[PDB]
Amino acid sequence: GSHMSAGEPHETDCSEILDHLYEFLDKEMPDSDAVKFEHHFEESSPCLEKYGLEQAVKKLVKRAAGQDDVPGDLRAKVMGRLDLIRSGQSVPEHDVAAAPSSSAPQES
Ligand SMILES: [Zn+2]
Repeated sequence: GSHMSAGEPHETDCSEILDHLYEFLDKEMPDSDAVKFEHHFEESSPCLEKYGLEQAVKKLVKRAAGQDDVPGDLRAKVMGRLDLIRSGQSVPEHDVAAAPSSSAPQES
């Protein structure tokens, strides 16, 4: 579609921006870039619930300067509720049909 781009938002697919919300939390950088997360409350698809977006989207709103300060401890554990998807071990576990894990990690 488009060849040249100056600075457009990532709304084509929530995943990309949604992954941006987590990747951001990983390194925990200033609330500068973060500010492009507030725009996600406007348009996106729109993305539906029942997946785990409140976590990454509520954080951005709760932050917005002021909260940048050093966190306590639970905060650090909040990032793990999104981390569960990165592995998808418990995601399937529900009924007696699908397996807890589909693909296993390789290591030598
Ligand atoms: Zn979205």
